Amino acid sequence: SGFRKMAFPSGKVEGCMVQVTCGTTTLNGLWLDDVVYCPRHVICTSEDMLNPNYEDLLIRKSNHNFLVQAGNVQLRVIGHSMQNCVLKLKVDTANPKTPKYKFVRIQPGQTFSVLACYNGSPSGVYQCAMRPNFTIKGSFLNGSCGSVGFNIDYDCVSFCYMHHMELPTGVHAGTDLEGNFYGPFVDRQTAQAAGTDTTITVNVLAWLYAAVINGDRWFLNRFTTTLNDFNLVAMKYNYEPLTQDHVDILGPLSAQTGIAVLDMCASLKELLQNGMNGRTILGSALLEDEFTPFDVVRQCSGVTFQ
Amino acid sequence: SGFRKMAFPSGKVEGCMVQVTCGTTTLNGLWLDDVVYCPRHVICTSEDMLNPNYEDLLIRKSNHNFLVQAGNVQLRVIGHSMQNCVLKLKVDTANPKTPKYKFVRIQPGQTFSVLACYNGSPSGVYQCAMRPNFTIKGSFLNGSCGSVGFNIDYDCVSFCYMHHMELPTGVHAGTDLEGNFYGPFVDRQTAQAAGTDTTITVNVLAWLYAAVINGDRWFLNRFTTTLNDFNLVAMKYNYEPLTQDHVDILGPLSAQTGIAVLDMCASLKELLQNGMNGRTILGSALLEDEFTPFDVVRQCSGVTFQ
Ligand SMILES: [Cl-]
Repeated sequence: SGFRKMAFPSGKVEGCMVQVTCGTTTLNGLWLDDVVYCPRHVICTSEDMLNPNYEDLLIRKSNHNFLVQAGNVQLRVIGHSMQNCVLKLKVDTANPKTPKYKFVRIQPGQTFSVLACYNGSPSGVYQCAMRPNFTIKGSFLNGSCGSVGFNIDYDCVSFCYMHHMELPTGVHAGTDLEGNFYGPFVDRQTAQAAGTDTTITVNVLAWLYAAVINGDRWFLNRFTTTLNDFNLVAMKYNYEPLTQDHVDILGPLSAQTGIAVLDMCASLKELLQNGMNGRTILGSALLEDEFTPFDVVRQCSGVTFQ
Repeated sequence: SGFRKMAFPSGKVEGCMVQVTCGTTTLNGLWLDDVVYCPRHVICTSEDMLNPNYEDLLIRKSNHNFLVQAGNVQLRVIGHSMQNCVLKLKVDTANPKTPKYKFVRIQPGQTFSVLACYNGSPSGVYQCAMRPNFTIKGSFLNGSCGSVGFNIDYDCVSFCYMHHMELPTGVHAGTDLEGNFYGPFVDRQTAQAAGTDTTITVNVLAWLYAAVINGDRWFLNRFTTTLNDFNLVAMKYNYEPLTQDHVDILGPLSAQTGIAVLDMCASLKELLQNGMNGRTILGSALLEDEFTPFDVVRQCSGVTFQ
């Protein structure tokens, strides 16, 4: 029993984390096959970051200007190339501890595990969510840049995120592994507006099914609701609108608990309108939106990776 | 910036997790040097668990009755021995991926990372705390037993906990690596009483310093308090009594934020007496007691392991 916020195991990602230094600037990079990926702002000074021209800045650098060190071994750089906002540094040796892997661009609402790294060595791991406004609420100090977010299926590491920058608001932003930003953000140090955030409705529901499965059931109501009615309430509490695809995805959980989705939607609406009234759910006094329906399922059936 | 509930990296522990099977019963074991550690209830049937005599049950088994498989490779067992509630199975091969390590018996209040495993392969990792009544609030399904909790300092893995059983109350219990239970619990399937729990005062304070460090400051008050006065309030809200050792441990945080401990104790007392009043702190509507003062420090200075 029990319900925790769990991350994937970090073994396979740990053996790919290298330290990249170019001039003074040092940040983390990801060594797969014979290539190293890092944020392209490793060629900038603190001053450059105000308004960089990345083309012109790169024209100055040569292969020997990029130092890459894995533990104690030093890689030698043979080529270098710029794809969107990441740099791809070709090296002479292929990584012996390279796992099977893909690169994937996720959607808002999806969750993933972040391995937090300073100077190419690992600090810690945590689970988190791509918000609806494409930010994330991390824990990232100076030097953290180039830490990666990933998922594990079976034995295949799916890299979804690379950390680039902190916003003035205290929140985080970044790219996929081909160098494209999630959201409107750019790698210039200027004031940038994240839109209004919303709560991820489909995930709050997933978490309610987890509470029932674990024995916490006080929020269950006699009443019931329709989709369109439920969505009118949601909207005024800045919740994400619920579609049929979302109901469909909640099916397995509705079956094993025998509580129809719309009956759960009615339970939620009351919580929105009356608050929790000083009770708790899975030990939280707020409504948690950072487990997907696949997360809850996996946590409850105990899937395992290898 | 940011503050997450973070676990240590799991790489080094993952390469020690084996599957132990004895008769029908399969559970997880830990392969270091030439020895495998597992829960001694791997020699029990579901029926035995009601009132087992572990001596007599073991006298029946021989080396060849214990099957140990790491991935695809099979170990051969040369000896077997029972120390308190764990079994030590001597094998012919030493583990090539054995990290430097110790075994440590922690104290209530300490935190640690759990690697959750079914059938010798890893599922996920999370941070948690030894409660004052020596239980823990995990996420553990059937088959989980023999999962380990650990800390990492520098490059040295310190194993502190092995999972044995779930209590009827929905909470978890277990042993150190020499086989001694934390708390009053025994490995018999019977009803067992955990005492009254308390909130870990020193840790709530640590977490308040983390909120100030991150910019959340509304709970700061003009007032102030004494130790003895603060402890009279605490007690009636079932908080752990604060000693001078606890103040001493909070020193570094008091310095860098320039808020004296007793001033923080006064802030807390008001929260106890007036609630949070529908505000949040680091995004929580409750008072969090699962970061130590060493945790917060480490998270805020970005220490790293290697
Ligand atoms: Cl909460």
